[PDB]
Amino acid sequence: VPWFPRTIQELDRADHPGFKDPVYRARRKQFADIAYNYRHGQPIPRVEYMEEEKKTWGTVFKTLKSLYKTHACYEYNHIFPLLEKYCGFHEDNIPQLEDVSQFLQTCTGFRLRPVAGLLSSRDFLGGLAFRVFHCTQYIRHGSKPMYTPEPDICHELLGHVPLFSDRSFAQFSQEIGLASLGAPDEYIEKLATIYWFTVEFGLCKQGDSIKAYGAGLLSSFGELQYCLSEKPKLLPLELEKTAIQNYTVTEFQPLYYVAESFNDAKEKVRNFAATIPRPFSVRYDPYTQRIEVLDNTQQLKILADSINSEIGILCSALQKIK
Amino acid sequence: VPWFPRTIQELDRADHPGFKDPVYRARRKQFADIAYNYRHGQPIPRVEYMEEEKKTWGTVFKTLKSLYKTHACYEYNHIFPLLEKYCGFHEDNIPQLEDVSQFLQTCTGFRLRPVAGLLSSRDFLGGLAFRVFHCTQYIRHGSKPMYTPEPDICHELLGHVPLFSDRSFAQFSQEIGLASLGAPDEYIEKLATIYWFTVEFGLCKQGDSIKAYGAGLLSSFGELQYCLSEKPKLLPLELEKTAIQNYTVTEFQPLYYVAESFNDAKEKVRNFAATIPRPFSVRYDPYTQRIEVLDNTQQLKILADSINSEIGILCSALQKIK
Amino acid sequence: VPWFPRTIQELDRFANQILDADHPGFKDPVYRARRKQFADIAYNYRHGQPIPRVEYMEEEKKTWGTVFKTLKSLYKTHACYEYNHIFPLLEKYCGFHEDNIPQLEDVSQFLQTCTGFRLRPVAGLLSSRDFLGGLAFRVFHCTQYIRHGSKPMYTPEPDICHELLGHVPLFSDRSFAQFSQEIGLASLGAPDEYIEKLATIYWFTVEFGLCKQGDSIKAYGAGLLSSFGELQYCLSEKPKLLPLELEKTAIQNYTVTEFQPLYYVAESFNDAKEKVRNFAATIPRPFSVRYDPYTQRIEVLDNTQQLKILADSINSEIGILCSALQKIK
Amino acid sequence: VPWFPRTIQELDRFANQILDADHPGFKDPVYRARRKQFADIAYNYRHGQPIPRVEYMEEEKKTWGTVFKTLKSLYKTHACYEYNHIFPLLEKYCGFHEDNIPQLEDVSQFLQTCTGFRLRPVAGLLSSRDFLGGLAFRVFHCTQYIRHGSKPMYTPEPDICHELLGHVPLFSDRSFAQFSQEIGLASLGAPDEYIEKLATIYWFTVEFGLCKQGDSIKAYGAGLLSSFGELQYCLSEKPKLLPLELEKTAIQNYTVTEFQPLYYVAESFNDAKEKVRNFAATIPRPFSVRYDPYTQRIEVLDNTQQLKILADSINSEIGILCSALQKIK
Ligand SMILES: [Fe+3]
Ligand SMILES: [Fe+3]
Ligand SMILES: [Fe+3]
Ligand SMILES: [Fe+3]
Repeated sequence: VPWFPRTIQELDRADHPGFKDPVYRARRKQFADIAYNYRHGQPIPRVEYMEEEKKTWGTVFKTLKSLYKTHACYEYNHIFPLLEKYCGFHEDNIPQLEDVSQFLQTCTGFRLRPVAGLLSSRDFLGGLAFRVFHCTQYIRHGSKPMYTPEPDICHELLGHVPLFSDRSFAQFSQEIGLASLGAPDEYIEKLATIYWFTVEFGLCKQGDSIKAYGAGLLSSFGELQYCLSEKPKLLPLELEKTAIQNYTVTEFQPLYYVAESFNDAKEKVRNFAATIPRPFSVRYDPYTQRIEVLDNTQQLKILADSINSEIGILCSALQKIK
Repeated sequence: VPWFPRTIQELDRADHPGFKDPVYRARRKQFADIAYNYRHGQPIPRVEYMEEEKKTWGTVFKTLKSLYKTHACYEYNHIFPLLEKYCGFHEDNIPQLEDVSQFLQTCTGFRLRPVAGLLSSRDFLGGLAFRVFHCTQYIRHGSKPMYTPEPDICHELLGHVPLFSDRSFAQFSQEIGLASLGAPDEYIEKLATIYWFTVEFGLCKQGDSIKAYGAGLLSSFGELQYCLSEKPKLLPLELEKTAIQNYTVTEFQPLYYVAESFNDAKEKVRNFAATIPRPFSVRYDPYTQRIEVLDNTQQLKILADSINSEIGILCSALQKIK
Repeated sequence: VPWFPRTIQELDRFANQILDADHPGFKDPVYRARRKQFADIAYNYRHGQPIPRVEYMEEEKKTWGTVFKTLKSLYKTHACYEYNHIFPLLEKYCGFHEDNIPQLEDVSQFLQTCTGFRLRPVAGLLSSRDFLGGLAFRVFHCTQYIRHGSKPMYTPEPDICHELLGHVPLFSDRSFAQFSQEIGLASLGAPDEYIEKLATIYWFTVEFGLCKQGDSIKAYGAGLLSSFGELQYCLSEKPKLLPLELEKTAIQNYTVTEFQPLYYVAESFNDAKEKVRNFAATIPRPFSVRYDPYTQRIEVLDNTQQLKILADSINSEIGILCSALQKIK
Repeated sequence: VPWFPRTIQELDRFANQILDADHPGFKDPVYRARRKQFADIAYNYRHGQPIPRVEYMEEEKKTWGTVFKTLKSLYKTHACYEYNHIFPLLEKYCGFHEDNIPQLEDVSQFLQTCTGFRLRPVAGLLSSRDFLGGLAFRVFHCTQYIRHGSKPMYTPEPDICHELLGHVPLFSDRSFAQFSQEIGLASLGAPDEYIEKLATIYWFTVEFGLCKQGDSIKAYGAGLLSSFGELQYCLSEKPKLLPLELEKTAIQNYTVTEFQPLYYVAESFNDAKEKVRNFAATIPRPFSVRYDPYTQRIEVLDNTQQLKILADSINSEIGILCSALQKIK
């Protein structure tokens, strides 16, 4: 059985544009080092971004800000003015992670964590189990401010973050994290694939119309308008046949699974999670910020107690709503 | 309706022996100031205790260490060697709050908070709703190392702390905290009274025999042996007739309500909690560390979701235990 | 583990056929052979067939009316609501009048449409385990006979008056039936100590219990309602009332021939039913029972699978509670 | 809101009395008046009384055996387990033999002891709302008549063969009954759109559904089991199977006179029952229903009080789940 983090602190474990740039290069190595030195508990170090960078930020912050009220989903359009008014979300200044993290935490409890560059799906997903998002502090090269070969502070901030501010989305994400914990490769890859057609390139239901909630969609200008058109062949979010689906990395996907809601996708996920054959069950304890392995009979005595009291609340509340 | 904290950070709101001592006096004012300056989030400041103090600590740490395996309850005798081996619980050194707090947090999530001196039952109990204990950093005067007119670092550390390390006890305490939130004076006082015959001077059930789990009992040498004898008239922990019970402050209580268990007392407490007439219901969110007022229909949609997923875990787990 | 009925028809073992001077009428050769006549009816009664009717005698019909009159006055006064509500329906339907003794087949047939409780003629008396066992099927073991006319204000044991003007009216109430049944399902295979404990509870509840009707207290106990002297006594300020707390109620020791100073006050029958549901879980049983009203059959579960069963049940109910919330905005 | 039966006896409104050339036997004056004979039985049938028996004719008994023989061979092969299990009991008990047509009173009386499902003779056909409504009481509206002997391998509608050698065996299974009943409780007062949706589900499940038996697939559909030609067709690799997903199954449009390329594969009846429980919550109803097998009565709840009811139910079950854990160490 694959190894997985039990504690939150246990997470401590040329075609590229700008490859010829000695500065940007050493700059991106500067950011990575920050990551390698970052240990949970301490505030995310702040950085003094450069204009050549701040320009690229505003070039994307302007190009996308127009298509959000249009193509972006509600939960996005709702939180944005709060992100702008609070975490310094403006085309003239790049938002500081410590702020966004500190912010997201009060919304859902999701904290940010600076990742060197990239990491396994098992590792990425594992962070979600603790409502921890591994974010990139760096930024794409100014050469092509409309394209990134991988996640940059724009994709993470103007794509992922706004969704992680939504109550229903967080639990949903966390589910996948709890699922991936100790899951066999085949399923790990399957979840990643789901994570794609959902978190990265997913489309939600807003009444009759369809909106874009995918992080890869929201941060990408060209696909934001493409996924909303009548060119791609939409399908229902069915985790069963969605995990099998093969996709391209460098280009647009003709398939975009339409989820009813995050609260709803959550259930097919839990299902896909129940599908995950694990020799046990795990539960996250937000108080001890530990991961509880449910295998013992006394381990269940306490989860039972947790629920028992919580419903007792749900009842008393309900009893008072005549 | 009385005002109560919604956020954890909202908690930011001559007969005495040593009264003639100008030093100890200004010393205890030194400790209090620490409290007044302490704001949530920052580590509890450490202090260099004096020998005249360290002597009094060891005089109590020795006198009581003998009667614990005897009169103290199991959960106490179990955690002690861990407190001694970890938070520096030795007669030669006074334990630092930042350590104990940091410790207790990993056990149940209970964090310590330095309180100036004393505070209302409503305020004290209110802290419990966030699994926050208001502790005294100071110590009794060396004149009479076997008596304290109020809580000192000995009563809090060698009386309360060990119980707050127990999983079942924490939820129990928290219940009272959640109960007291916005509760009318009459009930606030009633809860305090319960808190007494339970947390302060309560006796538990350990098979057939009776043990002492009360904080006031464990920190007090004279009553530790008295409550265990056949002189007081024991009664069952019945929150209904326990809240009415009137008690003395300066002396021993002939009445000591015997609770089956903390997991058990918890239910009569919840009951006594259900007795508390509040125009609503509140729920604590460990992720956003906020206090949720359940009054809206959408407020329940989410609590329902929390439970739904948690049982789904309880089921999957159970399903795997044939 | 004691033997218990799995099917409703298995109660035919209680009244198989095979297997006291101080009593008023002991010297009466007629009443004697009369009460043996009634018992025989019981021994011959098998589930499924209608309860045989009987032509009661005047010496009996007089005793019936002597009790039907003495108590009819104190019911709207001391008796509980659920009683005062159903009575006019019992009177208007099952022939509840001081001039005629009600026929069991009628009462049974009646009670069945109200809650599903059917009556069953019992020879005389039976173990608490056997009695309670019938409740698990919503079956009440009733006496077809009647006390001796010598003392029409006293009975040393259950007679058609105690059963009809005491138990029956309560078994017509929806909440009370499930409650009773709980005890029945509890007693199924329960160890003696707990069987006796339940009986004791059954007493301070079904037999001599007092309920809550707003602020005041009413009598709902079957032994109270059928007894004139205690009906007015339990309602006075002489006995020391206590709360219905099954924990310390089962320990309580009581007298059989006289009045009890203790009368546990239950909030409601709906309230107590729960106090019994859990108490059952607190009962040492290498299994768990489950009644199926569709097949009138009891199912015996293994604590482990019983565990799993609860899990699924909860997991289900909650999701629906989730969906319910969604549409209600 | 459409009218629905509150009591089991209220189904007497379905077969009140008041309120096609292509058919084989349309030109037959005897068979015609014979089938009108059967219908009249229905119109005169009131709940509670035993289903009248009939002396079937040889021209009929031949058609019965022609179907009882043709299908008896493909059951152990294509039919589902629950079917192959109960059959020898149906044969050994309700007179299921090619030489004699089984009497409804027997089958009904039988099914009742298995799950509680009672049969009810229906004139001919009835609305989906009415049909489903019977299921809420575990009551099946069955046809007493039989197809015309001209074509003993085809019926334009349900006949005593389809009902007995197709539906009945499934209604003998514990899990299937509750499942069916769910739909019945669902349809109670449900708006047309959903009524039709349920019917459609009822089709791809009860009528033409396929279950899961390990790795292989078996036929449990009533329309499949009674039809020889489709029994072997649904089991082959010609139709495009899909998972039982009530969401996209209700939308699915099907043909009436011919074979369906789609046959939704359900894991189990116990599995589907849930897919129906929740689907009911997802149904727009200014109320919620609740069946009481003890009084054979439906109770209509107000979403709000229904909410509260769920809360208490959950809150209760969990505490017991708590106590259960304690004793099991
Ligand atoms: Fe991403
Ligand atoms: Fe204290
Ligand atoms: Fe009695
Ligand atoms: Fe059919």
